[PDB]
Amino acid sequence: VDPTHFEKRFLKRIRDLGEGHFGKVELCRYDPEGDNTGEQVAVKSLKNHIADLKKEIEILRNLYHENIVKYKGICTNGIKLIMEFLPSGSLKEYLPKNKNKINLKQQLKYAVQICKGMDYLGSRQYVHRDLAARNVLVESEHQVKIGDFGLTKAIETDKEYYTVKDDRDSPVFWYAPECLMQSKFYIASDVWSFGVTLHELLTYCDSDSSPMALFLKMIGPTHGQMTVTRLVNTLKEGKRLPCPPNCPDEVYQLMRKCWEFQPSNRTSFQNLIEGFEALLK
Ligand SMILES: COc1cc(F)c(-c2nc3c(NCC4CCNCC4)c(Cl)cnc3[nH]2)cc1OC
Repeated sequence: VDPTHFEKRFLKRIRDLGEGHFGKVELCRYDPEGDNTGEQVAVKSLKNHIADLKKEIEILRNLYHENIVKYKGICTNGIKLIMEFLPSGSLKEYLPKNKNKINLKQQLKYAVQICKGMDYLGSRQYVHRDLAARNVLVESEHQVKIGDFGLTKAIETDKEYYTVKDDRDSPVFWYAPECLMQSKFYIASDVWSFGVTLHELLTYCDSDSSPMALFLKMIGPTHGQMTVTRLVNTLKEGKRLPCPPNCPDEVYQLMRKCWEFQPSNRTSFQNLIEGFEALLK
């Protein structure tokens, strides 16, 4: 009797949820009774990268936080990661359709929840490396959870960063300068990405206001292989994403502390929580 062991014969595919770094996530129904009363689960499998999937399963299995998507089990030399299903999807799907319901106060409550989940990850000595609104799952109108731990790496004890080797598919427009220049990942690099995720959240993930769309306006969209170097050059000059429309300056200042060039000059997740909470009450 293993509640974390899912039999393949009972896992019925419903549809695709997402595709990414050599993996795919699908909506399935675990139906051991065969009457469609079974629980719906998000199933991550591979499209050799079994080693990365296995490390991701080991990371998520030992993470327990209300703002972190829940591990449910595995389906087994192939393996599948079984997670809880959040029907609202991510901030990217949810925010454009719920602008009327999600006011400034609620956006700040989501930012606090994202910081809490991230601070918990950082206390376990992990760097997420893919913090974006597309990876923030919606449990309800009052709660969000960090999903997709596909790029998550451990920082060694008595070390401040993780050195990245495979960087071909890096979300460069969400990355801190030390990540773009030296392929070094600090907890402070996740703080930088949080500032960008906060920007998306305040713009309700509008495609025309996206960090990529906005940065490509600043540096040019026709530079190809020279994009990253032009982006690094722009950041070095002190240029950042502009204040979102209807965003109060006090929220903008918190965001800009995420974007200090030097990692050691950046705000912490705990300072962000304090800052947002002072604005809330
Ligand atoms: C309306 O469009 C969607 C609705 C949805 F409900 C979902 C969804 N995705 C997951 C999911 N993982 C998937 C990844 C996706 C991209 N970011 C990181 C999560 C997990 Cl673990 C648990 N429930 C989930 N629900 C996705 C959707 O389109 C992206």
